[PDB]
Amino acid sequence: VNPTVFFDIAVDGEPLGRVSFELFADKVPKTAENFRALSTGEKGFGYKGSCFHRIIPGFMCQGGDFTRHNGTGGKSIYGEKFEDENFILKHTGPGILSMANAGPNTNGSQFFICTAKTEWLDGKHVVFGKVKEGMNIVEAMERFGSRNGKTSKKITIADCGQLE
Repeated sequence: VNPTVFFDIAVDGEPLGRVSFELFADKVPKTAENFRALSTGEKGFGYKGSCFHRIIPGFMCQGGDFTRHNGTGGKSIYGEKFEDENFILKHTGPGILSMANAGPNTNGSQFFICTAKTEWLDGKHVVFGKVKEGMNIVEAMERFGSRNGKTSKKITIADCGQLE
Protein backbone atom coordinates (compact mmCIF):
# COMPACT_ATOMS: atom_id res chain seq x y z
CA VAL A 1 0.00 0.00 0.00
CA ASN A 2 2.79 2.43 0.93
CA PRO A 3 4.20 4.13 -2.20
CA THR A 4 7.72 3.39 -3.42
CA VAL A 5 9.68 6.10 -5.20
CA PHE A 6 13.09 5.96 -6.86
CA PHE A 7 15.95 8.35 -7.49
CA ASP A 8 18.52 7.66 -10.20
CA ILE A 9 21.72 9.32 -8.97
CA ALA A 10 24.47 10.80 -11.12
CA VAL A 11 27.93 12.04 -10.18
CA ASP A 12 29.20 14.84 -12.44
CA GLY A 13 26.66 13.54 -14.96
CA GLU A 14 27.83 9.91 -14.84
CA PRO A 15 25.23 7.38 -13.70
CA LEU A 16 25.93 5.97 -10.23
CA GLY A 17 22.86 3.88 -9.42
CA ARG A 18 19.30 3.82 -8.13
CA VAL A 19 17.96 4.28 -4.61
CA SER A 20 14.35 3.45 -3.82
CA PHE A 21 12.37 4.53 -0.77
CA GLU A 22 9.29 3.32 1.00
CA LEU A 23 7.19 6.28 2.09
CA PHE A 24 5.20 5.77 5.29
CA ALA A 25 1.87 7.05 3.98
CA ASP A 26 0.12 4.94 6.60
CA LYS A 27 1.67 6.99 9.44
CA VAL A 28 2.47 10.39 7.88
CA PRO A 29 0.19 10.74 4.85
CA LYS A 30 0.56 14.48 4.30
CA THR A 31 4.37 14.40 4.48
CA ALA A 32 4.64 11.22 2.38
CA GLU A 33 2.39 12.71 -0.28
CA ASN A 34 4.54 15.84 -0.59
CA PHE A 35 7.66 13.78 -1.26
CA ARG A 36 5.81 11.41 -3.60
CA ALA A 37 4.40 14.21 -5.73
CA LEU A 38 7.72 16.05 -5.83
CA SER A 39 9.31 12.81 -7.04
CA THR A 40 6.84 12.32 -9.90
CA GLY A 41 6.74 16.02 -10.73
CA GLU A 42 2.98 15.79 -11.28
CA LYS A 43 2.33 19.26 -9.80
CA GLY A 44 4.68 20.83 -12.34
CA PHE A 45 7.75 21.06 -10.13
CA GLY A 46 9.87 18.69 -8.10
CA TYR A 47 13.14 16.88 -7.58
CA LYS A 48 14.21 15.84 -11.08
CA GLY A 49 17.52 17.49 -11.93
CA SER A 50 18.16 18.80 -8.41
CA CYS A 51 21.31 18.18 -6.39
CA PHE A 52 22.38 16.91 -3.00
CA HIS A 53 24.01 20.05 -1.68
CA ARG A 54 25.23 18.85 1.72
CA ILE A 55 26.77 15.44 2.41
CA ILE A 56 28.49 14.75 5.73
CA PRO A 57 29.94 11.24 5.92
CA GLY A 58 28.83 9.40 9.03
CA PHE A 59 25.80 11.67 9.41
CA MET A 60 23.53 12.34 6.42
CA CYS A 61 22.97 13.31 2.81
CA GLN A 62 20.73 16.34 2.33
CA GLY A 63 18.91 17.40 -0.80
CA GLY A 64 15.62 18.70 -2.13
CA ASP A 65 16.42 22.35 -2.70
CA PHE A 66 15.24 22.47 -6.28
CA THR A 67 14.94 26.28 -6.45
CA ARG A 68 18.27 27.53 -5.08
CA HIS A 69 20.47 24.40 -5.04
CA ASN A 70 22.17 25.29 -1.78
CA GLY A 71 19.86 24.76 1.19
CA THR A 72 18.12 28.13 1.10
CA GLY A 73 15.20 27.21 -1.18
CA GLY A 74 12.58 24.62 -2.04
CA LYS A 75 8.82 24.56 -1.54
CA SER A 76 6.15 21.99 -0.78
CA ILE A 77 3.10 21.05 -2.82
CA TYR A 78 1.00 22.78 -0.11
CA GLY A 79 2.77 26.13 -0.29
CA GLU A 80 6.11 27.52 0.90
CA LYS A 81 5.91 25.61 4.16
CA PHE A 82 3.73 23.11 6.00
CA GLU A 83 3.32 21.91 9.57
CA ASP A 84 5.10 19.11 11.41
CA GLU A 85 2.59 16.32 10.88
CA ASN A 86 3.57 14.10 13.80
CA PHE A 87 6.68 12.60 15.42
CA ILE A 88 5.55 8.97 15.62
CA LEU A 89 8.62 7.62 13.82
CA LYS A 90 12.16 7.97 15.12
CA HIS A 91 15.63 8.29 13.65
CA THR A 92 16.61 4.69 14.31
CA GLY A 93 19.63 4.27 12.04
CA PRO A 94 21.02 4.46 8.50
CA GLY A 95 18.48 4.71 5.71
CA ILE A 96 15.89 6.86 7.50
CA LEU A 97 14.32 9.63 5.40
CA SER A 98 13.41 12.75 7.37
CA MET A 99 12.39 16.36 6.65
CA ALA A 100 14.85 19.21 6.94
CA ASN A 101 13.44 22.36 8.48
CA ALA A 102 14.27 25.77 9.94
CA GLY A 103 12.14 25.71 13.07
CA PRO A 104 8.75 24.35 14.11
CA ASN A 105 6.27 23.91 11.25
CA THR A 106 8.58 24.92 8.42
CA ASN A 107 8.71 21.86 6.19
CA GLY A 108 9.24 22.51 2.48
CA SER A 109 10.94 20.15 0.07
CA GLN A 110 14.33 19.58 1.67
CA PHE A 111 15.02 16.20 3.24
CA PHE A 112 17.85 14.11 4.46
CA ILE A 113 18.85 10.49 4.25
CA CYS A 114 20.51 9.44 7.48
CA THR A 115 23.67 7.39 7.26
CA ALA A 116 23.88 6.94 11.03
CA LYS A 117 21.52 6.83 13.99
CA THR A 118 20.60 10.44 14.73
CA GLU A 119 18.47 10.23 17.86
CA TRP A 120 18.92 13.88 18.83
CA LEU A 121 16.65 14.77 15.87
CA ASP A 122 13.72 12.80 17.30
CA GLY A 123 10.75 15.03 17.99
CA LYS A 124 12.24 17.84 15.87
CA HIS A 125 12.28 16.43 12.31
CA VAL A 126 9.45 14.41 10.82
CA VAL A 127 10.51 10.93 9.75
CA PHE A 128 8.50 9.76 6.76
CA GLY A 129 10.29 7.00 4.90
CA LYS A 130 13.25 4.68 4.59
CA VAL A 131 15.62 3.39 1.93
CA LYS A 132 14.24 0.11 0.53
CA GLU A 133 16.79 -0.72 -2.18
CA GLY A 134 20.14 0.80 -2.96
CA MET A 135 21.52 1.65 0.46
CA ASN A 136 24.85 0.76 -1.16
CA ILE A 137 24.28 3.66 -3.57
CA VAL A 138 23.72 6.02 -0.62
CA GLU A 139 26.96 4.73 0.89
CA ALA A 140 28.70 5.45 -2.43
CA MET A 141 27.32 9.01 -2.47
CA GLU A 142 28.56 9.55 1.04
CA ARG A 143 32.15 9.25 -0.16
CA PHE A 144 31.79 12.47 -2.15
CA GLY A 145 30.96 14.44 0.99
CA SER A 146 33.22 16.15 3.50
CA ARG A 147 33.27 17.32 7.11
CA ASN A 148 31.77 20.71 6.25
CA GLY A 149 29.23 19.12 3.90
CA LYS A 150 30.61 20.45 0.61
CA THR A 151 30.64 17.81 -2.12
CA SER A 152 33.72 17.07 -4.20
CA LYS A 153 31.61 16.24 -7.26
CA LYS A 154 28.12 17.29 -8.28
CA ILE A 155 25.60 14.74 -7.02
CA THR A 156 22.27 14.98 -8.86
CA ILE A 157 18.92 13.26 -9.12
CA ALA A 158 19.07 12.51 -12.83
CA ASP A 159 15.63 10.90 -12.85
CA CYS A 160 12.97 10.11 -10.27
CA GLY A 161 9.45 8.79 -10.07
CA GLN A 162 7.14 6.24 -8.54
CA LEU A 163 7.67 2.49 -8.88
CA GLU A 164 4.71 1.25 -6.91
